[PDB]
Amino acid sequence: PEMVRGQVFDVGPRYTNLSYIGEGAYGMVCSAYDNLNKVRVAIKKISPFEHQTYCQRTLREIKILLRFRHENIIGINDIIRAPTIEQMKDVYIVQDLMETDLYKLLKTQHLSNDHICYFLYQILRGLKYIHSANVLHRDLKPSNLLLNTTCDLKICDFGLARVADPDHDHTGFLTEYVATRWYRAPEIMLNSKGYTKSIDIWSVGCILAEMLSNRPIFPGKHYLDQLNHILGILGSPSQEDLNCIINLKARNYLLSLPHKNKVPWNRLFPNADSKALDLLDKMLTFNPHKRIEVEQALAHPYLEQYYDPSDEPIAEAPFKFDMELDDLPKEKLKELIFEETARFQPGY
Ligand SMILES: Nc1ncnc2c1ncn2[C@@H]1O[C@H](COP(=O)(O)OP(=O)(O)OP(=O)(O)O)[C@@H](O)[C@H]1O
Ligand SMILES: [Mg+2]
Ligand SMILES: [Mg+2]
Repeated sequence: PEMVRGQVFDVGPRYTNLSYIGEGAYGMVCSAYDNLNKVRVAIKKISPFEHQTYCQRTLREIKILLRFRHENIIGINDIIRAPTIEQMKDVYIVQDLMETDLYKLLKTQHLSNDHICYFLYQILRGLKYIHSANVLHRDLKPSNLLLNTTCDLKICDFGLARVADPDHDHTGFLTEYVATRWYRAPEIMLNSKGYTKSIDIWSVGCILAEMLSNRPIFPGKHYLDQLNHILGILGSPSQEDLNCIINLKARNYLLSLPHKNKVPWNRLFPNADSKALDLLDKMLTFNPHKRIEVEQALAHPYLEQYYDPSDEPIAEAPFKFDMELDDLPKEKLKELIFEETARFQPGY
């Protein structure tokens, strides 16, 4: 069985002449040649079975990617694992090979206004499909946007995704959270569990800001510093926005801060297109109820060259309830993984 820089990477016979691409907390990524389809592919080795949290993440991502089918969301082409639950220790997920991700591209390339427009259009086209299936991604960020050599963009990484549950979104002040700090909406820090669609629109607004300047807009170093960063640019929230925060601890914290005025986006991004800044402002709205939703953003004048709602499809089959994964022991989650991957086994 083939090896790759340290650990075994066992995907023959079909996938051959492999090459290292990257690591994880509990897997690794290589490219490989696909002998049936005669193309190179990406293969992610996942070893999650020792750890309940990992099993959850892996199950969630497999179940979601297998039921989604959209041009701007990464598909699973194949899944390689042992034929029995006893012998299954690792799972390999085969996907289209993407040239790069938006994080890597932005460390070295300036994007033209045309590219920023086209990438934003594709991110919102894919997000329309995701929200239409009642799913929230929760971890949108440049490293989770894959790009190929012709600038097709696919959203990936649904490890933290959840079914939307707006009725149960409210929580206390400074409650712990999982997703990537620089792209987290202000309400996550204040009074939200991140169970509504508006948290993904905030992360897209942070990604747009980062495409315009090649630097994260709110690069907080930690938890309430992230909010300081936000308020330093957006200004103090209005009375109407604070009246929407009933939790006294979060309300009082905001009232304790010195007043700050808005820094105009054109002061921050003097080369940006004025239409892009108008859309940025609407995605980076403090009040999640006033923040633009995905279909409104697709309709914004900035995207008028690409906008066509008949070519912006929605899901056939929404998730009604969350995967009951809290919750399940490792052993049950391994069995659901084995079951969800069965369709890829020889014969069948
Ligand atoms: N389909 C793919 N094609 C090419 N590279 C990929 C693909 N999926 C991931 N990668 C890359 O392989 C390396 C490690 O993968 P990465 O862990 O970032 O993927 P992910 O879906 O974001 O999962 P994770 O939850 O581990 O971040 C990174 O450099 C990443 O950009
Ligand atoms: Mg990722
Ligand atoms: Mg088309």
